[PDB]
Amino acid sequence: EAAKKEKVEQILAEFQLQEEDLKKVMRRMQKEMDRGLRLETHEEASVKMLPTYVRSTPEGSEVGDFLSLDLGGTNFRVMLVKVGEGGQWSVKTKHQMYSIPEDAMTGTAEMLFDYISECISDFLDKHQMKHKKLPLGFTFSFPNNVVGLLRDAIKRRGDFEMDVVAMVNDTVATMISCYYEDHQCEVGMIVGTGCNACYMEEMQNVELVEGDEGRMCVNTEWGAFGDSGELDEFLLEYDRLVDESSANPGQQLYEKLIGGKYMGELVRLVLLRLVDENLLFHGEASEQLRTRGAFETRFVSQVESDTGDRKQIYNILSTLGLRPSTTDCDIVRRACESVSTRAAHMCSAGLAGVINRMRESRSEDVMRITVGVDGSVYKLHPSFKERFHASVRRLTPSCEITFIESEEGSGRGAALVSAVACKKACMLGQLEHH
Ligand SMILES: CS(=O)(=O)c1ccc([C@@H](CC2CCCC2)C(=O)Nc2nccs2)cc1
Ligand SMILES: OC[C@H]1O[C@H](O)[C@H](O)[C@@H](O)[C@@H]1O
Repeated sequence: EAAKKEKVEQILAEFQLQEEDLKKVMRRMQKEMDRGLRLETHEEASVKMLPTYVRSTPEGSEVGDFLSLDLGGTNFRVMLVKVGEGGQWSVKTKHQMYSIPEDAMTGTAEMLFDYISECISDFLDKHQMKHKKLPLGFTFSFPNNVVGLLRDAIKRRGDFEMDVVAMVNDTVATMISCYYEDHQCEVGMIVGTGCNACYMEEMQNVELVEGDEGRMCVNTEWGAFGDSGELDEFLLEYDRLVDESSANPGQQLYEKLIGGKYMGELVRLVLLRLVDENLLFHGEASEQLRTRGAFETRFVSQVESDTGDRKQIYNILSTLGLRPSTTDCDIVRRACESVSTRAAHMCSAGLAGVINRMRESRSEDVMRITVGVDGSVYKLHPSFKERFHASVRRLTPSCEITFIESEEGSGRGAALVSAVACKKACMLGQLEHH
């Protein structure tokens, strides 16, 4: 009836966050960023603000030739990159795509990397680059760590040497690949399974490094924001439950509000509360619905994609052992919207904090800035992006923000990620042959 509808909305309204609540979160983010950057508070800081050593200017001159290896869904690409400084860097690329033959043995990671190493060997032969002992970086283009696996497989072969360099953080790969397309890109963010951001900070503010001139990318690791109690007043019963059953209770609390790792589980616990109150599924949950992890984050995106006929919603609930009414389906859609909208708003406060801080750190007036973004939630969820953009903009009055997602293009954005990875390894003295 009408009382039931009202009660559902009363429960779902606990998820709402007011502009004033988001301004609070935003200022507290700014305060935690300041703490992670300072030598005296770095150890107690929740938000670690890791120096990435990626500078706004070119470094590692010595590295002018390198390999980039792009791992896709089913294929991989080996690319030879040559940087010329005879300008704004002159880049030649030569490449080859490889598919796995059906007869190849790829049952283990070791087996797959044996195959990959063999293709690298062939490629190095075709281009006469074997004796050069080039550095190599990884990139990913998906629809045990790879650096270690490749290093081990190349050693097993014993016919060539390479320096396989450390990867940059995914937020940093995102910033660099987007920077390739738009030089005003100075923020990288990921809203996927996890959530994090990086940005270009003034060297003088990065106390953990030597030097007061220029800018360096800083990896906030902001998923741990709240870990000193900063978010406690916003935590709901569902958040406390998610935290309790997690691998790390008490930690990554900000990430637990936003990330795809937990978003479906939040909705599951909301649905169980509405069931316990006799407001949903005639007050009976299935065995599947009472199972941790059963409501997948992808179901949240799918529910919110429903055209209005509730057919997609029904089919999800059916597979979870339920026989929903039309009202049940609509309540489930509202529960999803509630959880996902909160994730967008919490995320928006963090990015607003970063952006407003940069404007303050630099200001000559209206700050015009490009933010590069990737991740499954940001890209696949039907309305997260729109809600997130609207909220960030409300919180950043004196800024003009352009959001961008990198495209594959000819693979030159990925080449720049690998150039930076290899030149960073050079500068840090990590190359055993360069
Ligand atoms: C204009 S340019 O000359 O082509 C040019 C090429 C690369 C850089 C930077 C990387 C950019 C991507 C995002 C931040 C700036 C760089 O090599 N930083 C490094 N830091 C450590 C090793 S390499 C700057 C200018
Ligand atoms: O994948 C997005 C993010 O997830 C987690 O927060 C990781 O700690 C961080 O390093 C990563 O950038």
